[PDB]
Amino acid sequence: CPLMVKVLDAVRGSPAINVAVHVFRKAADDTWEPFASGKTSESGELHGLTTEEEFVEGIYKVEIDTKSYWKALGISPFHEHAEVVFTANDSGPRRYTIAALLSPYSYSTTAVVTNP
Amino acid sequence: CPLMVKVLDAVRGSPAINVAVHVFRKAADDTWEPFASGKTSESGELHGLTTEEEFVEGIYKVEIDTKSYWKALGISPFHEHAEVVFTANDSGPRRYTIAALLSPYSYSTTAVVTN
Amino acid sequence: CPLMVKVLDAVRGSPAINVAVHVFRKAADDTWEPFASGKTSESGELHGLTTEEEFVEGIYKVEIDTKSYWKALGISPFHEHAEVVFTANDSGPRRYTIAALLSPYSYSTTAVVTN
Amino acid sequence: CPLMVKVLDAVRGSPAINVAVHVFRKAADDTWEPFASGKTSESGELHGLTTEEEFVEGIYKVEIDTKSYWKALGISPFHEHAEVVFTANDSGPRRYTIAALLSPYSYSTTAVVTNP
Ligand SMILES: COc1cc(C(=O)c2ccc(C)cc2)cc([N+](=O)[O-])c1O
Ligand SMILES: COc1cc(C(=O)c2ccc(C)cc2)cc([N+](=O)[O-])c1O
Repeated sequence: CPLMVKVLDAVRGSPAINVAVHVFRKAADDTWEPFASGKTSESGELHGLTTEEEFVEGIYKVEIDTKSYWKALGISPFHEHAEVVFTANDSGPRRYTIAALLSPYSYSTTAVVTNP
Repeated sequence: CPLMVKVLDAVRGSPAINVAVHVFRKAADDTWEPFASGKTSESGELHGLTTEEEFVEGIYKVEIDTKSYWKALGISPFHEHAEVVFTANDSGPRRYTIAALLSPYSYSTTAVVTN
Repeated sequence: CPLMVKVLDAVRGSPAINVAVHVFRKAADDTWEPFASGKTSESGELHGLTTEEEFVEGIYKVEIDTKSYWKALGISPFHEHAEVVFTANDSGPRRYTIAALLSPYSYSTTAVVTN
Repeated sequence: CPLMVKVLDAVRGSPAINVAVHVFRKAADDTWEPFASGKTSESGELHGLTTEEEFVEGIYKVEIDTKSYWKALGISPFHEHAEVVFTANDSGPRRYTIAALLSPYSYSTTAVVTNP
C-alpha cells in the first residue's frame, strides 16, 4: 500500500471517521485526472487507494473533504477542503502516508515518506 | 484590507519572507480566475491584496509557493505549493487573516476572522 | 518588548481573548520563579510582559491557561494548560513572539524570533 | 497499552526515532513524581510505558525531549522539551495516544483518547 491517508479530529480527540478523500494526478495536458478515492475507516485511516504498479511517478493532489466532514456533524467550518499536492516516486517507488489534523478553522498536514 | 496572508517558517523561527502568494476566485464555470497576488514582506505578511468592494462572497483559493521558498534556502521540500480554499461570507466578521506555518514536510493553516 | 505571547482559537477562527498567561524563570535550584503574567487582549496578544533589562539569558517557561479558556466557552478540553519552555539567548535575534494555536484536544506552538 | 506516545519529524517527513520521553504523575504533595520513561522506536512509537493497573486516575505530564533529539542530530532548536499535561482516567479507564509533530522552532501535539 504505497499511498495511505490518516485523519484526526482535534476537537474530539479521536480519529476522523468517514472522511471522503479524492486523489488526482496531473495529466499530460496539465489537467487534474481522477486517480483514486475512498473514505476513512473507524481508525481514521484510508488504505487500498492504489497499487505499486498503478502509482507511477507524477504530481498528485490529495483532496480531503473537510467541509463535508464537519457539515455531516452539523458544524459550519471555514475551509472547503484540504489539498495536499506533491511529486511522488521521482527517485523510485516510495510509500507515502498523508496525515491531517482537523479543526473547524484550521488544519495541519504532514507526510511520512518511507523507502521499501 | 479584508484579506491578509501571513506566512511563518517553523525551521528557522522567523517570518517567511519573499514568498509568492496567488489568490484566485472560483468562476461560474468552476475554473479558477486570477484575483490578486504578491510576495510576503519582511514581516511575513502580505497586505493590500484586495478591497472591500472587490472581495464579494464566493469561493477563493490562496496558493502559497512553498516549494520555491524552501529551494531558495537549499532545502528539498515535499509539497508543490500550499493551497487554502474557503468561502467568503458576509454574515461572518469582515476581516480575514489566512496564516500558514511552514516546514519542509508539513504545513498548517488557520483563519483568524474578525471585525 | 523582548517577549510577546499571541494565542489563537482554531475552533472559532478568532483570537483567544482573556487567556491567562504566566511566565517563570528557572532559578539556580531548578525551581520555577514567577517572572511576569497577564491576560491576552482582544487581539489575542499579551504585550508588556518584561523589559530588555529584566529579560536576561536563561530558561523560561510560558504557561497558558487553556483549560479555563475552553471551560468558559462551555467546552471540555484535554490539557490542564499549555507549556512552552525555551532558552533566551543573546546571540540570537532580540524579539521573541511565542504563538499558540488552540483546539480542545490539540495545540501547537511556534517561536518567531526577530530583530 | 493504555498510554502510547508517537513522534514525527516535519523536516525529514519521517518518524522521529530515539526520542526520549519521561512521564510524571502529580503526587499528593503536588510534586511531579517520576512515573515511566522510554524512547521512541524506529516507527516513532513508544509502547509499554505502563499497565492498566498502574495507570490510575491522576494528572500526568508527558515530557518529550525534543532538544536532546535535535541536538543528537546536530541541530540547535528553540524549545527545551514539549510538555503535555492532562488528567487521565477520571471517567474510568481510557487509552491515550499522545502524538507530537516536531520542527526546530515549532511543535504540535494532539491526543487520541479511546474507550475500550
Ligand atoms: C501520522 O500518523 C499519526 C498522526 C497523528 C497525529 O496526531 C497527527 C498530528 C499532526 C498532523 C498533521 C497529522 C497527524 C496521530 C496518529 N495516531 O493516533 O496513530 C498517527 O498515527
Ligand atoms: C508572529 O505572529 C503570528 C504568528 C502566527 C503563528 O505562529 C501561527 C501558528 C500556526 C498557524 C497555522 C499559523 C500561524 C500566527 C499569527 N496570526 O495568526 O496572527 C501571527 O500574527
